[PDB]
Amino acid sequence: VSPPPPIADEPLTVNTGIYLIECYSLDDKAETFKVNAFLSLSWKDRRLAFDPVRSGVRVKTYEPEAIWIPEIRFVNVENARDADVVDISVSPDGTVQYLERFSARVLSPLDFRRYPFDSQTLHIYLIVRSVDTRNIVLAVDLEKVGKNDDVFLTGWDIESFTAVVKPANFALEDRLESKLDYQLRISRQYFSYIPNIILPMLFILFISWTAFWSTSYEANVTLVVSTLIAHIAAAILVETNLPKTPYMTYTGAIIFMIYLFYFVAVIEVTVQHYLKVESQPARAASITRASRIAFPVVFLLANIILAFLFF
Amino acid sequence: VSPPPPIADEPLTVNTGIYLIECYSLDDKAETFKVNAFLSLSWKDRRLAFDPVRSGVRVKTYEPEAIWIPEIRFVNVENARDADVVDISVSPDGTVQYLERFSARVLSPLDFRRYPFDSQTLHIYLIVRSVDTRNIVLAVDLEKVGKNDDVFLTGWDIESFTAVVKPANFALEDRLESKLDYQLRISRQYFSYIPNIILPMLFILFISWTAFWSTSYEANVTLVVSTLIAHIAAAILVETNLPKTPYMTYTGAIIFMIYLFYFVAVIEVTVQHYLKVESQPARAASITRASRIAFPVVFLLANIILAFLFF
Amino acid sequence: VSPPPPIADEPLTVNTGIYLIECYSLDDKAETFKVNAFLSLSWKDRRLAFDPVRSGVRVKTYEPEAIWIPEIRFVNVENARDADVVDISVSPDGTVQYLERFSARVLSPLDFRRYPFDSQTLHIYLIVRSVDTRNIVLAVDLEKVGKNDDVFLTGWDIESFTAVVKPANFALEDRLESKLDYQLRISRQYFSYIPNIILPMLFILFISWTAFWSTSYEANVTLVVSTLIAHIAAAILVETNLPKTPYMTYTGAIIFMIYLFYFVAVIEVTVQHYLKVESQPARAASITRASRIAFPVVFLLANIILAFLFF
Amino acid sequence: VSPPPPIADEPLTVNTGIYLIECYSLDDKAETFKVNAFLSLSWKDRRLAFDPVRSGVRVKTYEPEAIWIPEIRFVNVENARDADVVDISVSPDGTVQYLERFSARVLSPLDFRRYPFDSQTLHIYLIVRSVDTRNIVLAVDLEKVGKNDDVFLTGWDIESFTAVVKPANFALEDRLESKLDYQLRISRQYFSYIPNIILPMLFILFISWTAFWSTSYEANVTLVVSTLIAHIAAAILVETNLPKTPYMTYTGAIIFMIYLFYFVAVIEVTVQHYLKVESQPARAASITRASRIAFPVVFLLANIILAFLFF
Amino acid sequence: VSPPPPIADEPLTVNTGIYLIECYSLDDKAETFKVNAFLSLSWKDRRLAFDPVRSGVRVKTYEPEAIWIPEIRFVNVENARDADVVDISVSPDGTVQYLERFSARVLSPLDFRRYPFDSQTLHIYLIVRSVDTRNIVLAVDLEKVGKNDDVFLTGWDIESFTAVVKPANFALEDRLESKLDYQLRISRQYFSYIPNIILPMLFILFISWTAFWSTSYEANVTLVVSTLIAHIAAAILVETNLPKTPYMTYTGAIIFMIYLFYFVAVIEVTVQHYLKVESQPARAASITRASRIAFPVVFLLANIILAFLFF
Ligand SMILES: CC(C)c1cccc(C(C)C)c1O
Ligand SMILES: CC(C)c1cccc(C(C)C)c1O
Ligand SMILES: CC(C)c1cccc(C(C)C)c1O
Ligand SMILES: CC(C)c1cccc(C(C)C)c1O
Ligand SMILES: CC(C)c1cccc(C(C)C)c1O
Ligand SMILES: [Cl-]
Ligand SMILES: [Cl-]
Ligand SMILES: [Cl-]
Ligand SMILES: [Cl-]
Ligand SMILES: [Cl-]
Ligand code: NA
Ligand code: NA
Ligand code: NA
Ligand code: NA
Ligand code: NA
Ligand code: NA
Ligand code: NA
Repeated sequence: VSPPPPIADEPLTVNTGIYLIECYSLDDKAETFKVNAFLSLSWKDRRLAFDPVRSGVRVKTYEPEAIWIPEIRFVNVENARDADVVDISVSPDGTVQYLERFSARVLSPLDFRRYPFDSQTLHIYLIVRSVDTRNIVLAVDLEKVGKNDDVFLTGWDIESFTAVVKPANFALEDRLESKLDYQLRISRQYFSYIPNIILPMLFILFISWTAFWSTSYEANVTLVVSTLIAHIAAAILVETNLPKTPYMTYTGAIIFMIYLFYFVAVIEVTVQHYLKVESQPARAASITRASRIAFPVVFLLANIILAFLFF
Repeated sequence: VSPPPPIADEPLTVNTGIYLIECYSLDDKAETFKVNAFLSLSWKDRRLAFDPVRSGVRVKTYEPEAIWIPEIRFVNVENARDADVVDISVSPDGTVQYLERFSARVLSPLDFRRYPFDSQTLHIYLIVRSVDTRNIVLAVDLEKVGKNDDVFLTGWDIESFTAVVKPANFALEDRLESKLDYQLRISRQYFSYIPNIILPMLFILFISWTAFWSTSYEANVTLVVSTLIAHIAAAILVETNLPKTPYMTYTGAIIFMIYLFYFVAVIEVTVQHYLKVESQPARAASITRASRIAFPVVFLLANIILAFLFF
Repeated sequence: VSPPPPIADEPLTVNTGIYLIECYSLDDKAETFKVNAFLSLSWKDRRLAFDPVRSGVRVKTYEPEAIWIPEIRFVNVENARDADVVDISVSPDGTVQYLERFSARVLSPLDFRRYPFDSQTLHIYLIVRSVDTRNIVLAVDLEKVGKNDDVFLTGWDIESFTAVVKPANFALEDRLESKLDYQLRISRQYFSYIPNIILPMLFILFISWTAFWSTSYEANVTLVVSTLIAHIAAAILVETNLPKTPYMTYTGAIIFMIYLFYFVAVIEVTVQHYLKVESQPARAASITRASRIAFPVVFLLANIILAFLFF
Repeated sequence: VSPPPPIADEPLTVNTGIYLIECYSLDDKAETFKVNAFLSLSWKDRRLAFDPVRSGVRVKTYEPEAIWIPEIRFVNVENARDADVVDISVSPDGTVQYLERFSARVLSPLDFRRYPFDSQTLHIYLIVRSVDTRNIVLAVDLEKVGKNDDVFLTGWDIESFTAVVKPANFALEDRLESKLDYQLRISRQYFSYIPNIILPMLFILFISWTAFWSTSYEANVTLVVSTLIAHIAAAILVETNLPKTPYMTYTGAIIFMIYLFYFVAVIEVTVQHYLKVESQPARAASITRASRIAFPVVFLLANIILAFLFF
Repeated sequence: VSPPPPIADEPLTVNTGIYLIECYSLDDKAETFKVNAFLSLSWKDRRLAFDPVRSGVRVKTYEPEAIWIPEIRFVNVENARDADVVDISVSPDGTVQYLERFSARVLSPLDFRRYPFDSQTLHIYLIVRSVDTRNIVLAVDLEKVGKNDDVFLTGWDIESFTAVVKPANFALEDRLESKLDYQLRISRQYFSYIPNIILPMLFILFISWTAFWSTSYEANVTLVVSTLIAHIAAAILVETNLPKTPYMTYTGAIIFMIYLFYFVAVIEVTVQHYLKVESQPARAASITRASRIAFPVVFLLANIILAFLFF
């Protein structure tokens, strides 16, 4: 079966629509998500047109094998989608109405710059390659773009699922290729990050600053070193659930900054002890007393600067 | 093939049933479970009618390809079910009795609010989409809904497997959809959490409170810090076997609360030492003596408050 | 093709056999194992009978598609087996001899009560569903049940592979089902657990008891706490390679008991120090001296009691 | 269908091209990467030639089954490529223009010698085996070799995707094989390694060197031992994300060198204490004072030597 | 299609050959490896013989479906191989020359006794089952057994790939089976284990022995305990990348031995302190002085004994 011939020299408009049934497995490291949805396609094939009076039927149903069907592919998929044709309906004028249900692992990159307070725009790119006979062009039927209310992405809030109505038409290997951009806007559920990593990470840091109320070098060493080991554990746990970014992230910045605070506390603890042994604890006292205000004030201001730069 | 034609204007009732053979792999992080079960379907196709006098047989057998079979799909599956048609039997009136055995990764969300003392209601949604010729409607044959006695879901107790007999009939992309809700009620076996996670977590917390019977700042720092690190390990181990919830969980609350208890013990240990050095151990003694009763009493009451809020 | 018709009203006996080629991947958490084996089936279809003098041939070979073959399934498999028909041979009387080679992920539960000194009975359940024409019943041909000598299950000793000759015949969805139980008896190779997990766990416990020969509260705190953190690592390592059991296991008991020993040592270390500070080291000495005998004696007796209860 | 016959006994030149759609999953340990791309093939089959004036058509489209298609196979793939024929076009002369879209897990080794400041050359090898009728030879059509702008490999910069135009023709099992080398040049984005692994690893090393300003053996033991445990965690974290190389890597060197610095600091801390106890702290002072300059200077020079050897 | 009939009563000799293309993923815990290779088969079928004069052709090419092809299987594979027939050529005398390219997960056990200085012999077993018509026997065509030069097994050196020319002919389920043994000899690249696991493990042990030059019980406890924890981390990192063996391994022995050295050092540290407190440091001094020579000497001799027993 060949593509429907043009009346004049017009391209064949294939109207598309994606209706999300299930959205799942959003992998941050892999920058992938899984989607189970309906794909609807509609085009006019005049060869399939009929008289409802003569045929007695208002709609004719066909098996895929029986008629010409446009080769639609997804651009950003790991492997080609698992599809099951649900229905093919031909109206009397020849307007084919194709519907299939598919599942695909979509590969769409994420911007971790504001993590875990980030929002994302996931993309699903539909594509058709023109044939020799005639050029195929994609269109969006907004009445057939959606998601069911129950669609739930674990750990994310689904804001919108819309399509960019104007396709990106371009040459690829001397043939036209009509590309459509379906956008799924999601925003991260940061609630858990607060009681789970943020607050515990801050408490173990504040526990380290109790060394500013102690003269016991042995206890201070223990305090600042032990908490630094706890911070290493947090920093490992955080970074292992994120991909290696060529840009600095908000969480990355915070984690790095905290390492400097530990390093500078070790230096303070060291200086204080050196002076006490040198029989000059008056200098050590003034240094320690300053640190009690300095460390929190600088930490607080540095965070204000950081949050400001990132948001 | 086309769907069986209506005698009058009635929809085609497809009677369904699911009989669970093996229900396994319930993944808490993924909020998915695997199921291997029988799917039974029964509908009338008068076209298939026969005389057993002429045909010789009292029941006719068919290959799926040979007759019209309703396109039944699962709503909440990762990928389309792996099915194997077990049997297709047509009685003289044209009543079809279809049976297949399938396997599926069902994606049904869990409520972790009372974890590990939570119960769940897993869902398996059956759906049929109406055709142009006639409307298809799902029904439940309760004689064909069940589970074998041996069905075991590791670390869960299977309470019931029932179906919500009245289907959810609704429009979707200008066609009728008949949706059935199969409910598998399970409850978590929390036994292991007690000797494994709970009691060890409580002993290492009580071990830290022995610092209320010591004056050695160096030993107290060691005690409270070391046990804090043990609790960091605990919390990570617990937290990595749960998904990131936008709501606070019972275990999450307990774990968070325990972090405050360590932070407040570090403060007590710090205050006690400061006073000892300040040559006023009478204040330090009274503060420490209070802490011995305070810490357990407050911990016990806080837990009573927490358990109350969550159950 | 319909099933072979009965001479009288007898059921069709399908003789079965499983000959294990490879046994691998016994996952303890998942309570699954992978199997690669031959499945042999034999039944009499008189329609296929021939004269060996007239046909010249002793045996006729058929393609599966050509003749009626009973739909045999495995009950306890994750997904349906990957089979390849090796041979179909028909004798003059009409005795069909079918042979296929298959692979499957069997889901058979384990009893962790005596782990790592446990033995298991893995099950492979064969099942046939009766048809409307006639009832199919399974049988065991013991001459076709076995395993090759080289079958090796890593970290397990294969004792026997036998079949329970009497099938479990029962009604399921108003049709007869004939179920056969194939039992693979294995016993765990516990050797490695001794130099790997057991002895190191016991040494780090005995290391903590050296605090009974020390008066240094700071050194005892260090000793008992450090060894406790090592035990936490041991316990996590052990329990992450086991599923969550609703029953107490031998290893689980030992691990929990050891936790108590650390808690009670912390108490001893605390009491000894309190008394030393209270200027009464005579009581502290007698308490410590007792602990030196008490701790090992109690540990040894508690283990005798435990081993007795579990074996 | 047999291969096209030669006019004069020349080999059949199959012109090839690979246009990368998506690059993903570069696994360093596995030395594998995944690709989704277009594969274009073009050859002359005179049997397929037609008249364009008489036939009215300038191009004829065929189903793969209809014509002879050269068996093109990737050398370095885990399993054979998933492919979907996009189009087959025949020009009047009989020039076939085949296009398929495929996915493959390519196995191309990496050189970890300069990690994480390394660049790589990934390979995709195309191969054709000659037939008895005639020899098939591969060629590169540079106008059909490329990648889309959006191709992104997470944590890697894509430099170029080119082909080595001259095929490696050789005998294999008494038949000619024509092999083509497609090269994808990538370079690691090392940015993240600096705030994440490098700077933290250097700070915990510098923290250990504060023991050169302390006389407290107990505090020095704590300092050097604790920071050493931190380095063990770092080194384990780094080494588990790399394969076992028979050559020394840049990071491997750095990590190993750092272990010696900790061993030599333990020795210094030990010597200093021995002398202090031996009532000769003048020697201990001079040894410690030297170490303060020695340790950083030697560390800095050793790194200059190392970086020089590796780059 | 039936098997070729015998001229006399001779068995049908199927000549085989395996030429390795890519050898990857050798999993130590699983005792498996992946292989991608050519499988060549050749047998005489006189029914296929032809006159090269009357046919004009010197070789006839067939589709698998067209002719009889022996059912060749691999014994030790997880699931049946993924094959693609490359070519089927019939010479005038009727000699079929079949060639396919396949991929398989071969399950061949490893001997970890000398790990990481071990060598292995991986096996690939080819098998054919005899039919009632005639008994099929495998043979090795040494000209068709090999590997390409580029075959690389990450972290292993490929020594040889040979076949044991004499097949193991035996009865299995009342039919003969002809089994061939293909042996791939590999040896582990132990280089990395030295800077990575061995030297760091030895240095953290030597760091513990500095407690023989200290009188500070608190510092010795810290030293011997901290290092013991580092050895636990090592011992896990090692053992988790190895399967549970019923035999003692070289690395297992070394690791176990080192645990005794830590236990005995804790005992020494304990005894030394007890005596110091007992106001008899002359005994403590002589015990400590002995330990300084004893510990390394015994460690060195124990290793010589161990290496001797294992190599
Ligand atoms: C589960 C949660 C509270 C948690 C446990 C342990 C450690 C950390 C980091 C913050 C150090 C953490 O996120
Ligand atoms: C997760 C479970 C197996 C576990 C093991 C050992 C100790 C703990 C405490 C410290 C939380 C624990 O939670
Ligand atoms: C490899 C082996 C000796 C090992 C190392 C570290 C800890 C454990 C036990 C204590 C769980 C262990 O099994
Ligand atoms: C360097 C090494 C010790 C390390 C520990 C913990 C966390 C990180 C990053 C996230 C800072 C890290 O790379
Ligand atoms: C002691 C040994 C098992 C070990 C510990 C930490 C780091 C490494 C390498 C990466 C140096 C290592 O293999
Ligand atoms: Cl697609
Ligand atoms: Cl489906
Ligand atoms: Cl099955
Ligand atoms: Cl391929
Ligand atoms: Cl096979
Ligand atoms: Na079509
Ligand atoms: Na059908
Ligand atoms: Na300490
Ligand atoms: Na059949
Ligand atoms: Na073809
Ligand atoms: Na084809
Ligand atoms: Na064949």
